[PDB]
Amino acid sequence: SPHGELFTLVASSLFLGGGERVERFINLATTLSKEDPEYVASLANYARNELGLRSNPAALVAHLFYSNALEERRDLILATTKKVWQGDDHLETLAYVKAVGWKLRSALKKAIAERLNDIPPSLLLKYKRARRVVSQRLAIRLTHPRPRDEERSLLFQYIVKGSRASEEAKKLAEEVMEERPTWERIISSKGSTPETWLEALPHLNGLSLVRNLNNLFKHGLLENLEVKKTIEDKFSRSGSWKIFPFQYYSALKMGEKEGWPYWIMALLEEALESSAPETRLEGETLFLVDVSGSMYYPVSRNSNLHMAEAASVLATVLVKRLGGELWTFADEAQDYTGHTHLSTYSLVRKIVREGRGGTYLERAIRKAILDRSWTGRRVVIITDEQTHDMPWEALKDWLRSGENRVAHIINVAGYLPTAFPEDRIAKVGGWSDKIITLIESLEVGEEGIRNFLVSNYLPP
Amino acid sequence: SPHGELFTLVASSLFLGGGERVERFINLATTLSKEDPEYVASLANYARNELGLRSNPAALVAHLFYSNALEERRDLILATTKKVWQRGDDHLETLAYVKAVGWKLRSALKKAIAERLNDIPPSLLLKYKRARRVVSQRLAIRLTHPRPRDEERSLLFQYIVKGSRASEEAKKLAEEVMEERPTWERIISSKGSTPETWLEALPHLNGLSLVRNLNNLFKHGLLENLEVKKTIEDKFSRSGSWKIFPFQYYSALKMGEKEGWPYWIMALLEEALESSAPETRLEGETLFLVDVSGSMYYPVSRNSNLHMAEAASVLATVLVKRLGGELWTFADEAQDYTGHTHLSTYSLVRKIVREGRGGTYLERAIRKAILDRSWTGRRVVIITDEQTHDMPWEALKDWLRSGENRVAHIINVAGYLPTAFPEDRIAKVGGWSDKIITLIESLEVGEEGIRNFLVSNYLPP
RNA sequence: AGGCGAAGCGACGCUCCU
RNA sequence: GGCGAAGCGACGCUCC
Repeated sequence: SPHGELFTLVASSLFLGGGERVERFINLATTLSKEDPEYVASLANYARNELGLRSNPAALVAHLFYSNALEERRDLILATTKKVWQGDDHLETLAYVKAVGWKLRSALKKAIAERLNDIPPSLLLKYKRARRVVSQRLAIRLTHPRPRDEERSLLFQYIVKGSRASEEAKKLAEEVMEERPTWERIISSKGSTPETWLEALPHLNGLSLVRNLNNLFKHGLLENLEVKKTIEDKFSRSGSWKIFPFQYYSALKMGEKEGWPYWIMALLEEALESSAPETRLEGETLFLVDVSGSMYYPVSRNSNLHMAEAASVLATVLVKRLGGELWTFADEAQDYTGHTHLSTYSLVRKIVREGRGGTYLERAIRKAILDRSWTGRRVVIITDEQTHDMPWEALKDWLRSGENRVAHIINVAGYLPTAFPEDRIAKVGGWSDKIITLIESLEVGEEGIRNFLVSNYLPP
Repeated sequence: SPHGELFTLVASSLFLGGGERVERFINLATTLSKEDPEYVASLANYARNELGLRSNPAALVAHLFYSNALEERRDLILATTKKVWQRGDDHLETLAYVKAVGWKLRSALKKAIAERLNDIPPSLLLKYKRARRVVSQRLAIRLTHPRPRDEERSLLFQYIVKGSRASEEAKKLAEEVMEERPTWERIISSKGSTPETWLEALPHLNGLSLVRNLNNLFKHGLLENLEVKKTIEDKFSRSGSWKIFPFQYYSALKMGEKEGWPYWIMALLEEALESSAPETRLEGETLFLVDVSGSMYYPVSRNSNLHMAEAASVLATVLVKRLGGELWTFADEAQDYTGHTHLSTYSLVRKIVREGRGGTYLERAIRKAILDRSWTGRRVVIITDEQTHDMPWEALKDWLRSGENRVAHIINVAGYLPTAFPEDRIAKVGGWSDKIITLIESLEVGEEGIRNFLVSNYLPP
């Protein structure tokens, strides 16, 4: 099935970042743009906006620019171009076209010129990308965009001539990068001193302020009453943020380490309590979540958040939202459905206190599903286990023992692809902030994925 | 002056609890009940109230009833009678004193003892039966011959005098009133230790009782309920409203952080460490050289994990945050926290725990904070547990001599120094009391001339 | 000459249509 | 009869 093969080929870069993979990419992309360009458009939209990928969606757009679907379905190409170019995504399209050696199409030239002349200047300079070989300057030298107005022409002159450009272009570049500034630009221009941070507090919103609270406390701003009131009124709307629970627990762990005042700790506690990840999975769910000490592995250098804490808070908020049973397994399958009376932060702190050790998946399956004859339909397992000869066959027997029983195993180490269910077991095969939607689109299966994709992720 | 001797003898049992001191008590009490029993009344008016005691109050009343002020100044002896007999079991206290001193029980003493016995509320009477002790309510009832004007009074009297051998109606009466209008302990004993009994004890848990029963609440998972969360928050918002002492907030908060209570109650306890300020008449520029020495780190009570220097440091911290001035913490280094005032008070005392503990070097602290820097203030409060030295405060005395109205207000927690006039301008409390601030306020005027302060300030009923 | 399409190195020129 | 006092539910005694 070419559809599922293309899906699993493109999707993996959400957690993965000539050549056999490249050759398969070219052949499958060209063939499925010739036959089913609607599928490729929906797939590019999905891989751009939900899974999270930048190079591959615009690469598929460039492939769609190189077939009969350019003439027949030009509006579809506009749709996928809009849904992919979320900026410097045009830079990615030129980078792809140059690296893989295809000629610069005239229609591609006009599309790139329209993007260049319509992109807001702030994104054009913040993503100027002079150091890159495929730069904005190279894009101008290759496509020759038409300056619709004088100020755009002055930006183009600045790109093409560097500091050796006209002084008017240099001053224009200096102003529009020092106007309408974010908190980062104000901080860089005015220095790192308490008053500048006080002025930047209104501009600190969301994940930015969540990560800047450490500096706010380092400068003693958390002890001021007005900052307290602002942060409290802001935490009132903290619930509606596009922030993942792992960021919340990372900020709370940083505050614990640095000794924050307890009001901000309680605020972030109740914020972590309501970080519900959206899903269409419905019914009683049993989460055999990896909370093992080995499954702990730091997310990044700066983030003190440790991998199993992220996995556990994800599964814990999931079990709180959908009911079911949150069995934490490291060596023993600890059942926490009787501890659901606790708050979410208290639950995850109890998990980080009481969950660690080795990795024994099969014993957890037998304890929570087989021996107890679990009555549910869905078993969401998030794990980093390596490839095994005979991976999950007790689970296969369990799903064979009844009707409409499915499994979604996540291999956060990338040891499996985004593979459509074989023996009623779908595999995510990596760790992403949007693993849940990967489970959601994997549950359907390879037979009906095309219809689901065209119905759900069709670009406008 | 006999008046000051009377005061320093009376006021010491906040921290200190025949006999040579007992004999001095008898002689001084008799002499000043004959001469100036108004001083006795004014002193015993607040001797139990502020510098709380139990044995010394009603002792001056027994002496007053054994003097001619019983005849001339009957309202005066009634005033101290009322002020010393606050609780319901202090009539056994006056019986115990009258017996120990060996006096014969006069008729007017019989009438006053009957006033404190018969007119007492029944619940206090049975809660303070004290049948274990030798001088029990049974002995008092046998000695007094109380007059039951109503039937139920005679039922309680028979119940005490006969134990379980009394009439069944008296035993039944003892059983109902002990099971009506009950305290949290009685509700818990009657209904058992189940979560429901603690939920229903929560409304009756107000003030110190709730603050000390929070840990038992959490033992049953009470802190995880949202409604219990809200109720505990509402009652905690008035933690400073009641005169809960600072060491109680910090002792509850230490167990709270140790047991991992939900952070809503933890933040409220840490902000309650912004203790309701120890009410002080001392005003103006102040410099609190508080002990944070490790030896001064001995817990106020055995159950409370909080150590004594926690109470002392929180007292000094709220005092400096209310009255201004300079907070110098000394164990080894003289830390001036007046630059770290911007931290929350819990942050203040927590960094006091971090930077405190160790030895005791008072001389270097007073040199750095007072003399060398020429502290412009007039009040230097040193809560300390330091032992007696050959020359404990002479730099301080020289500092007082260097200016006008310059005074010292040492407070030694050991209880080894008297409530005394500032000699060479150094007033000493000489005991760890939960109301040390009012003792040092009374010491500001000073024991030798303290009589005018007493008569002007403390009015007896 | 204008629009369209494409080839290559600022949009000129070239093919088709007008 | 009321008060005071002494001794042990209060009588009795002093004074009124």
